[PDB]
Amino acid sequence: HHHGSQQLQNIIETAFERRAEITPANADTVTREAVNQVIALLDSGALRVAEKIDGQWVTHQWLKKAVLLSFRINDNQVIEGAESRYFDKVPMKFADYDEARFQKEGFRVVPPAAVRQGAFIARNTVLMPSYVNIGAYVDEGTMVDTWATVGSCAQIGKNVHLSGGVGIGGVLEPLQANPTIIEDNCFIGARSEVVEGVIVEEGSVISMGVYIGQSTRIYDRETGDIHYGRVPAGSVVVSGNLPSKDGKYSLYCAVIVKKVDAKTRGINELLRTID
Amino acid sequence: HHHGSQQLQNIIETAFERRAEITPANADTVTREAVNQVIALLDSGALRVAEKIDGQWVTHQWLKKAVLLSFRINDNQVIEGAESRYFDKVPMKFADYDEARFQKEGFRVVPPAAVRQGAFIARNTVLMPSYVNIGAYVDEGTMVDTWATVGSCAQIGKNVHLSGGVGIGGVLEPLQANPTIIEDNCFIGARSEVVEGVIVEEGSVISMGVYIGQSTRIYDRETGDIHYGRVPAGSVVVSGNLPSKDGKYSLYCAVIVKKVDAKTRGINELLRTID
Amino acid sequence: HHHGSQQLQNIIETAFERRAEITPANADTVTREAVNQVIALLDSGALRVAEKIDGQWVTHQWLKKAVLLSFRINDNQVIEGAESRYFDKVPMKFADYDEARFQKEGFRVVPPAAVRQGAFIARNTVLMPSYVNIGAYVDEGTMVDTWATVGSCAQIGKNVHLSGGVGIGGVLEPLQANPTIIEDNCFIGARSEVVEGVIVEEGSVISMGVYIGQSTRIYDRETGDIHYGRVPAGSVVVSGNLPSKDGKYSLYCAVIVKKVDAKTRGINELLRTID
Repeated sequence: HHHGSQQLQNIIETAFERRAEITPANADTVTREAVNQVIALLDSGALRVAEKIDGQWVTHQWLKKAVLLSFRINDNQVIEGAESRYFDKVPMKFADYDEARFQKEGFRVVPPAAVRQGAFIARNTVLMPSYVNIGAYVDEGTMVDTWATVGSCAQIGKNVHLSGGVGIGGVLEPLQANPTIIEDNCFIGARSEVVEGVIVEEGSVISMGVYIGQSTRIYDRETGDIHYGRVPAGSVVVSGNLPSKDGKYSLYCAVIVKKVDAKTRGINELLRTID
Repeated sequence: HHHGSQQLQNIIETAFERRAEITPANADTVTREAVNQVIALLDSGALRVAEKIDGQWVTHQWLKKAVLLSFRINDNQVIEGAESRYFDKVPMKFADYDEARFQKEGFRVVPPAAVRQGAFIARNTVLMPSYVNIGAYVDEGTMVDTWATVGSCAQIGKNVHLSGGVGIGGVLEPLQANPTIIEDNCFIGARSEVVEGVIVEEGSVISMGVYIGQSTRIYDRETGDIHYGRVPAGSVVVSGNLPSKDGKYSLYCAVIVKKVDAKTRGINELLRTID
Repeated sequence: HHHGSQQLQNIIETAFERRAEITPANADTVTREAVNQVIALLDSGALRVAEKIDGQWVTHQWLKKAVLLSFRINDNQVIEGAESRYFDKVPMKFADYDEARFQKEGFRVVPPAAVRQGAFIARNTVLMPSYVNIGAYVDEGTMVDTWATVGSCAQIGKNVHLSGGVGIGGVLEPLQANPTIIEDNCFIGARSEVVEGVIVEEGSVISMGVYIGQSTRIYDRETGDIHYGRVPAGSVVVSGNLPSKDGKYSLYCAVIVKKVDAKTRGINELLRTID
């Protein structure tokens, strides 16, 4: 009823500068209303924490500020479960969904999957029992498998498969840092973890038990080059080690063992053709 | 009231051939009834997706077809939670269980463990908070520990321990492929994953952080032989790597570090006696 | 109304010696009352399974005996969920908590996190969706992240971060063995597992995908020394491998790659400064 996107941004930015003095008791009506509207827009996918523009990933720090203010301005309250009881300050996404709205929005939520309000879930996606945190964006035709986690602000592309127990790391702070990004058509194998704003580019295949943050060496065995923070598009990636200079030990790394071209970006068939 | 096992099989097989034209709106009564009865039989353990015959694992593709048809013929509906709401087409196993039936069937379900209808849980097993998917068979005296997953169609033997965070991969497609099988008396260490129809034979001990699918080399260090798709009975298996030819890197594998005889198949004591 | 700590200990110890003959039907009133009071004291943090004295970890076997007797003396009962139903003998911690008590005790429980009664959660801690088992102690200012597990009897120190999917192994048996201990100010990276009474000392930083039980070699690369069962205070630990004598394969280990002094014990900054 009051604010468009630039207004929201300014209201959020101004409130964030003085956040030290904001409490759930004293937060003003305009700030609260603006924070509420931003969360609603994140929830619907109308706004998103990061987005790819001119084919590059841009991060909207102000949307992270809004999420952080939502924590500041809300008190924890008792949350009635059935067999369990909870105590938290972030509402759940589907509290007001009925059959018509679930049918309209076009995704499936398999119990006991849970999603916080402020996260967008696109049509044709399936949430097996899993967790999707505030600020996340999960695009169309994606599978989030059992005990997987989509962290705060994470951007999951279309036709992605997050296998069982896969975690995509949240990034609220630092404000300037891009969230963790899985681009379109990626497969992430079971028990893998991609964190700290690492970008896995389109059409990549990551096997089981692969852990990649900003400190993880991503070894291109064909060239000997080492990547950090980015899995180039079409990469097939498995766990490995690199030897020490003394030869007495080796340390964990990811290894790019195959590269698939744009015009072709079968999971088991790719992994078969190794060595 | 109508169909025995051969009839069910034919009804399922015939419906499956024409599945492209079957919707939740138009599915006929006989098909629906047959699909419902098959799910009930899978749920009770009276039928099972794979079984070991003349001491060999045989897969009943038609039971997978029935599970797949159950998805086709049922609409998603709103599923009321307490603090969360869901939207899915597969009912939960214990909806109609009372105290008498839980006492009769003889297992424990520790909250918030969840099991889909169409999965069999045998007596003396304990489900810590975990997930058991449709088509799975979990035999007697087994522990499914916290955040473990028993995937679709998976066969878990008697006296098995699935440690915390262990995933047993589902296999619905391809139809012909055996599901993931853990034979009797196996220990699977925390955070391990066994997928894609790999068979772990009786009395095996798999340590923590071991990931085995069809592409995973299982290195027998004693002989230099490489296994795929099968952990031979009595094997003690840990994570390792194999070196590249250039010596510049190594890649992930499982390693058989000890072999225990039939007449003897202590977990910490076995792992202690390494090197 | 009846028993202090030494009385409780004797009542528990005496009952434990004759536990073979104790059933939920025949358990006497005094034993039941004593077991109930011990669980209450564990729940409130007034008693704890292990504690550090004269700066050393001492284990109270009798508290484990009380937990074990609580299992013996209680029948499983139906536990009403909403969309799911359960069947177990251990009550949940927050059944009788209201807003005032949650505010007093000072922690947050994010749905669907679950905690069994008999576990202590200190103020300023956050339980993301996770599991905390009976007998555990979780001290102040700690984060238990999504799909993490704090096992039975585990002692988690102040200002600890248990990242996503981290498991801290339970230790009820053997009775004499210390539980798994994470000392104050430790960071444990995603998907890591610390089990079997391993002690991670103060100010340690464990990266992602690190698995440490009593059989895991902890390799100090600076000295060539191998540790078992203990991560010395201030250690920075990553996954690695050690080569075999034949050079044909390597096996999993943890590697201490950096050591931080007492007077200084940034996570990404530490891991950056490797090699």
